[PDB]
Amino acid sequence: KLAVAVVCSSNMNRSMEAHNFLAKKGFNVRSYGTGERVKLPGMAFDKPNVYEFGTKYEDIYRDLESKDKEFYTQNGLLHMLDRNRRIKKCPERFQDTKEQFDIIVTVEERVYDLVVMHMESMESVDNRPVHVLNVDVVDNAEDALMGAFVITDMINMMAKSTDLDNDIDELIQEFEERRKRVILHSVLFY
Repeated sequence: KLAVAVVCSSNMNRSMEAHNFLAKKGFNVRSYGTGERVKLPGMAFDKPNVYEFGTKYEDIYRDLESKDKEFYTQNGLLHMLDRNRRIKKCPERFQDTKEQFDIIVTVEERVYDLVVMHMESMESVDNRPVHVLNVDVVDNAEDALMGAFVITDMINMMAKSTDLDNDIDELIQEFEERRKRVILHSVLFY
């Protein structure tokens, strides 16, 4: 098996829908965010709700339940937290993880940039390569669901390689033609 990481900004929506999805196909998947903190929407001309990474989903859920039950089920934030609660304890910041993967998948250019940066800014004498891949996906629950499909179809095609390091470039092309998408690709070193 190959260790797959999915990264977005808040580790709340896009990455978790891909986390949930990869896992349910029996994949070795973890998920993070790249933000400073976990920012959640609240009435579009307001200051958003903010929580330090490491905060239980369940508590955030509660913090939102008390604040306005009706408003936050309305925008499906209560359900989305309900769903995350069941996967892992809390949201995790990517630049604080010590785990290692074969493929880190990012869901938008900004996050793709942050991850690549922070990994260049590190270094160590494993010299074991990790492939960072970008697959754009729009930050809404419907578009995230569909993003998990695409993402899980990409991984499913790479978990067939027994020499991923030399096959990947070609499998990204094959895949970009088939899905009519652009997949950015860096190779960083652990």
